[PDB]
Amino acid sequence: GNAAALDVFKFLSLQYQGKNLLNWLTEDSAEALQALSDNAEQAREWRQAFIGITTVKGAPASHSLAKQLYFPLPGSGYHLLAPLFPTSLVHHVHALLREARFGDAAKA
RNA sequence: CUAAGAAAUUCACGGCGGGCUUGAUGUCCGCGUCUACCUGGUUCACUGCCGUAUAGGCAG
Repeated sequence: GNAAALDVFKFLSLQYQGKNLLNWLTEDSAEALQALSDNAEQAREWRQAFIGITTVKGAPASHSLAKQLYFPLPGSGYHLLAPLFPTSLVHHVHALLREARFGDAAKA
């Protein structure tokens, strides 16, 4: 996003990822009436942000500086392959640091 | 039909003054190297044999 992605990201991250349901399959799993149970007519005008908080745009696109390539199919024409940069895999391999290069158990 | 396809790093400059590395020392002691072979393979142009053109007396 922009340079304003430090606070709202940590605010949005914790509620969806990290729930604590492991113990029971029967007890306190059939609950649906433990809400606040308020009225629906009182908050009509200024609660306009329930639906637009998630829905970003789609439109699958590439760019003219985006590294596109042709790959020959067996006995046939081509598929145009547009590779992307793996952020998560480079981040996982950036745990080349603490366990291997100059973490504590390695330098010991 | 290629992580495709593109690209000017550049200008200038004082490294420098001085200096005690010393002193001493047991390398010794022993020893069986042997047998055989063809350089009879192409391993520098050493003063006294009348003329490239197809031509002329080599008791080397």
